[PDB]
Amino acid sequence: SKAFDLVVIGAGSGGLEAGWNAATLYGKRVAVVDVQTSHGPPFYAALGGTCVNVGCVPKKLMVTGAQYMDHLRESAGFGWEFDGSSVKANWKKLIAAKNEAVLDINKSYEGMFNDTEGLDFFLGWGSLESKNVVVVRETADPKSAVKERLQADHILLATGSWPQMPAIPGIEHCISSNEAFYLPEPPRRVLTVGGGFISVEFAGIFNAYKPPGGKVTLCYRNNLILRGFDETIREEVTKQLTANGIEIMTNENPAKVSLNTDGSKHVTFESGKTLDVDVVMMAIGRIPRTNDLQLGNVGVKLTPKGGVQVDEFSRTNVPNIYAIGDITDRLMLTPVAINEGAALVDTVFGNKPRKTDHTRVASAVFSIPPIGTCGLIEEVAAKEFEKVAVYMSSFTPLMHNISGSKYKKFVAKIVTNHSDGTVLGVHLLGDGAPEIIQAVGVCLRLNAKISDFYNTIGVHPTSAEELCSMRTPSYYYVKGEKMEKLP
Amino acid sequence: HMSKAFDLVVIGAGSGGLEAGWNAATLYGKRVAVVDVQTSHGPPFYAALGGTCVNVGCVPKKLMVTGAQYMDHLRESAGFGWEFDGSSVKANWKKLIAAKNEAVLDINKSYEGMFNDTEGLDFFLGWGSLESKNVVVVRETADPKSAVKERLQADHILLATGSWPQMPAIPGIEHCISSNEAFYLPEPPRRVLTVGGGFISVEFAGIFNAYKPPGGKVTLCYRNNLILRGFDETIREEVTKQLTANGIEIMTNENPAKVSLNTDGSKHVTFESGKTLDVDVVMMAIGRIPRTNDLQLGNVGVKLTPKGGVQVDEFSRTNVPNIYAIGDITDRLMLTPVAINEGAALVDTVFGNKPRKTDHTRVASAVFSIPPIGTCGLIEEVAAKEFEKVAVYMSSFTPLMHNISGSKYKKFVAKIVTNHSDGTVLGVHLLGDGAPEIIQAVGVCLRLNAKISDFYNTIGVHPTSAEELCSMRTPSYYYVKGEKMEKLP
Ligand SMILES: Cc1cc2nc3c(=O)[nH]c(=O)nc-3n(C[C@H](O)[C@H](O)[C@H](O)COP(=O)(O)OP(=O)(O)OC[C@H]3O[C@@H](n4cnc5c(N)ncnc54)[C@H](O)[C@@H]3O)c2cc1C
Ligand SMILES: Cc1cc2nc3c(=O)[nH]c(=O)nc-3n(C[C@H](O)[C@H](O)[C@H](O)COP(=O)(O)OP(=O)(O)OC[C@H]3O[C@@H](n4cnc5c(N)ncnc54)[C@H](O)[C@@H]3O)c2cc1C
Ligand SMILES: [Br-]
Ligand SMILES: [Br-]
Ligand SMILES: [Br-]
Ligand code: NA
Repeated sequence: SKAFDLVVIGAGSGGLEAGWNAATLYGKRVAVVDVQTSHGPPFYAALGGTCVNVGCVPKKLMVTGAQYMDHLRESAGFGWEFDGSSVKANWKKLIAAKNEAVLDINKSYEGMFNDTEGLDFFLGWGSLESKNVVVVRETADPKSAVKERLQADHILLATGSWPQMPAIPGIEHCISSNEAFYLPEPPRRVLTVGGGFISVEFAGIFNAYKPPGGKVTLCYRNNLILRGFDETIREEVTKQLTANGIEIMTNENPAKVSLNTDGSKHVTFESGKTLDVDVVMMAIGRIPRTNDLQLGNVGVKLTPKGGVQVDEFSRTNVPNIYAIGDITDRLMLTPVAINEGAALVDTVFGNKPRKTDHTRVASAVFSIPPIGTCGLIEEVAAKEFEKVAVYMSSFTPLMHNISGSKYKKFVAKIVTNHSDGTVLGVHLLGDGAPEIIQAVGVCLRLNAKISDFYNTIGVHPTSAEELCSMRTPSYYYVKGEKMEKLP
Repeated sequence: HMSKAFDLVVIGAGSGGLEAGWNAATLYGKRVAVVDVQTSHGPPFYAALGGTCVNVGCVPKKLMVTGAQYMDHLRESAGFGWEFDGSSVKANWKKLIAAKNEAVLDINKSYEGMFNDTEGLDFFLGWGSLESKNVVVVRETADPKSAVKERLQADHILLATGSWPQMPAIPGIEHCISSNEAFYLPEPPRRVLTVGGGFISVEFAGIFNAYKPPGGKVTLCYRNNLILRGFDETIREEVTKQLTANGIEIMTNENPAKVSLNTDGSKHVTFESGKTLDVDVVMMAIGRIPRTNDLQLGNVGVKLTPKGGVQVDEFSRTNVPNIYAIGDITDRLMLTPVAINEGAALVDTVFGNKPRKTDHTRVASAVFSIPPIGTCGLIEEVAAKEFEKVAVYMSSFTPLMHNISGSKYKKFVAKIVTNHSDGTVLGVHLLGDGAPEIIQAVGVCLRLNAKISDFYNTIGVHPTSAEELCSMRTPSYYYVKGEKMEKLP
């Protein structure tokens, strides 16, 4: 039995930021619990969190790998010649390189714990025994053997989220992104289920690494993928994914999955349509990971949606117990979880309360081609402001007229409060969009106006300079209604 | 045949001249004439309708750098599992140039159509010069004795003829080319010396290095100790290493003294040190000078600076009331978006009743080296001369993807330079893939007087290189009244 200022359940993005800051900045005594010291089966996430182990870090590596299918083809337009029939994509090599990079990060976090005063790692499953006692056990079963009892002045819940699996017959024959990271072979035919960024990103990954004769299908239960993103970009990325060979089935939803005699999967949709694939990857959502924590022992209140309820300072209803990151079911992004954890520790252990700003958070989708975005989409702005202007620029860049990928239109949109020119949102589709958007996130914190963008001198030639060339709105929303001219 | 009269006559249909001309005609209803020497790209005069950027500048060079980047992509693809017959790879320079030529010519034709279509915006082909305060003469050649094609009466005259490569007066200079000729080489050189330490030499070194035939070698020489003067010194040193790591030989403290032809027709370069180098092409890229000689400025008394540019005030006005100058002819910042900004500001002031001067500070710009540079604002040694206390925030590391690609020499560098007395960001300097795209919105930030805390409070986009700009809270080191030191005293 051991005594700590702060015990963190979950060695993830937010949990490690909070623990390291509490220990090194404020000299506190910190314990951090996670169920696994390195990535992969059986529990997938591990020391470092979901992003490090089965998330942003490995998927970005795999999307980078998938982009070479485009680079090799497009090199031809610039004079590069080689034997195209000799090209093959070695998925096993990709997975091995990704595994080595992730494991290196796991080991680095191990040394961090070993090297840092007041920062201790405990392996196992943490749950709430009492208001000031975290118990660590051998498995997720609350009856498994106690390994540690950690008394804590402060408890931080930071267990992240988990893939949501729909309650359909045969759901057990589907995988999630967790298993996709470790497939022994690239699937020849795969269905990715869902319209969100994980489904879209993995569609592009599988599309590049598929063996000859392969086919990637993405299905989504409503009419247009990537809800919550700019509508122009949702339509365009649909078009550009299709142009690269991915089939988009909208208004379709699996009703059941069954096993074929050859090991493949027979999917039946609610519409009656059927599809045989080697892999069905469910990517319909991620839900807060709250079940193993025994929040009923202490009475931590959940929201109707299942997140741990928190105030703006990450405090639960139970004094001394806090929650940050995906478990609060708000913005499920690693930099947000990090920011929340740092704000929390500054509030609790320093003399300055700090709350995370969840507006104007820049983010990206590493689709091929990718999305970068920060701030409000125009239909959300139109409900908040009487007068909204949308500035739009959309064209295929010169290099893709030469590369032969003429379908790769770059889209740049700026959404303003037309009453005073304030930029409310910026939405980008095309090569470089995640890099372009970062400093736009800084601009939105300086209450940048559209005229601040267009009076800035461009860097030429770039895609980004499009953001500084838009003077005249393409159209407007007045009292919520879209119109080409002001009334 | 009668002369034609205009509110504004623009000499030079380039980046700045076309912005001014189009804006005056379409925004303010003025009658505009624009003069250029050629309607499409290439020899004999290289620049043409559209300007130096369009024809023999930013636009073609970026396409060629993009082509050159595939040498890296093809090799780096193997770390991610891509397999193909490496022995079959060839870089076909003739296809690259043919593709570039067709793209540039498409732009030429579209500008041709703009003039045909637009009321009050007329194009005249030939060589423009100043005869008097209100008459521009258009002649068949740069020779002021050549035949007169038109006389253009002008209430206002805009000088926007750009710049031209400078060639040193060494024996055998006739055996050398400039970037103009580089854009049209029939074959890629097996061995090439690029002379100069500035961005054009560095960028062409990268292009030639990727398209060189078997057994080729690219050498860049520079007469001083470190290439890319004016850029961040950490980045100057790193780009030197990364060019070297991709097989480019960088000769610093070396300068050609003479060039002669070997008996096989290759170029024998003797440096001032007595070193010798045999190459197939010597490309001089030691500077560009403003194109003033052919304008006959003596006819009206337009003053030049000691340097040679047309002297202008902050509003682009020469010492002659109704004669203005913008762009490279003013021999200042030679960048296409600065020329465009100056043109638009001038026209808003003269014809729009909305006076405006171009801000020449905090201009974002790029070098399309491999890998590239993006920068905006002051380098730290300049800031330390002006500010009592300067802080430097610095992140440098090989990104994870290049530990898998095999190009471990590709360190990404991000530096923020601040006035530490109040946190204001004075400059941001980037080296690495995507740096020119990242830096653009940084330029908007500096125009808004962003402080380091504005960057640090912004939540990162992960995983990106750009997010390093939003993760730096503690200075790596300082300058205190000019003196570099890890810690404040
Ligand atoms: C495929 C995929 C791709 C993503 N890509 C991106 C991206 O590009 N950018 C981005 O910003 N975000 C991305 N995300 C989201 C990002 O991964 C999460 O937002 C982030 O990891 C959440 O941080 P956190 O601190 O809430 O928890 P996590 O980082 O998930 O860490 C929670 C930890 O808790 C441990 N744990 C759980 N229960 C217990 C328990 N009872 N006891 C002990 N330990 C426990 C888990 O093992 C895990 O290590 C991606 C997610 C996925 C699934
Ligand atoms: C190799 C190279 C690469 C470059 N890359 C970049 C880059 O990536 N980014 C960037 O921002 N800048 C770049 N530049 C610089 C950019 O090209 C110039 O800054 C910009 O074009 C200058 O614009 P301007 O309006 O001053 O003149 P220009 O665009 O040069 O136009 C001047 C025009 O005047 C014409 N002309 C000259 N004399 C006469 C006359 N007597 N009568 C009639 N017409 C005449 C010329 O034919 C020419 O078309 C590059 C330059 C070079 C050489
Ligand atoms: Br929808
Ligand atoms: Br060739
Ligand atoms: Br700060
Ligand atoms: Na769905």
